[PDB]
Amino acid sequence: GVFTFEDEITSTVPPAKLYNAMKDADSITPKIIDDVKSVEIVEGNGGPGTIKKLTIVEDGETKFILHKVESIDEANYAYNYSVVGGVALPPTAEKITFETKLVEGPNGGSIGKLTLKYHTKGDAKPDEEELKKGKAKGEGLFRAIEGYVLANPTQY
Ligand SMILES: O=c1c(O)c(-c2ccc(O)c(O)c2)oc2cc(O)cc(O)c12
Ligand SMILES: O=c1c(O)c(-c2ccc(O)c(O)c2)oc2cc(O)cc(O)c12
Ligand SMILES: O=c1c(O)c(-c2ccc(O)c(O)c2)oc2cc(O)cc(O)c12
Ligand code: NA
Repeated sequence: GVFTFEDEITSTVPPAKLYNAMKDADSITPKIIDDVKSVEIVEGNGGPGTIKKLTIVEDGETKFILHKVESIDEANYAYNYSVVGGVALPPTAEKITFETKLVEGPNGGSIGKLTLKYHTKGDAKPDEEELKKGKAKGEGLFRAIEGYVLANPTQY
C-alpha cells in the first residue's frame, strides 16, 4: 500500500535562489556532506525518468543509492524524485517518493514543503527506523544546499 505524510522546513534564502541551487545538488552535495562521494547519471538527460547513482560511505563501507527523477516544474519551484534502489530502499518497500515544493516564506525567505509517499510490497508496513534515519538525511541535504548558497552569496 501507500503511506503518505507531509513535513515543512524553513530557510532565510529566497525560493528562486534556493531552487536554482537545488539543480546543482549533484555537484554541491559531495563537497559539503562528508559521506557523499559522488552523484552520477546512469541514464537520461536530467529530466523525468533520469536514473542517478549516489555513492556514499558509512562506517568504512562503500554503498550506493538509486534515485529516479519523477517530474520538474521550474515555474512552481518543484522537483519530485524517488528512491528506487540501493541501501536507502528497504527490502519490504517498493519505492519511496519525495515530492518537493518551495514557496515564499515570510521575511524574504523560503518555506520548503515535502510530501513523502512510501510504497510497500503487499501487507508490509513502513519501517520506522528507516523513516527516522531518512528525515535526518533529508534535513542534512536541505541545510547543505542552503549552507552553500549562504556561504557563496555572489553565485545565484
Ligand atoms: O538517501 C540519501 C540521499 O538521498 C542523500 C542525497 C545526497 C545528494 C543528493 O543530491 C540528494 O538529492 C540526496 O544523501 C544521503 C547520505 C547518506 O549518508 C545516507 C543516505 O541514505 C542519503
Ligand atoms: O520540503 C523539503 C524539501 O523541499 C527538500 C528538498 C530536497 C531535495 C531537493 O532537490 C529539493 O528541491 C528540496 O528537503 C526537505 C527535507 C526535510 O527534512 C524537510 C522538508 O520539508 C524538505
Ligand atoms: O524518511 C524520510 C526520508 O527518507 C527523507 C529524505 C529526504 C531527502 C533525501 O535526499 C533522503 O535520502 C531522504 O526525508 C524525510 C523528511 C521528513 O520530514 C520525514 C521523513 O520521514 C523523511
Ligand atoms: Na564528501
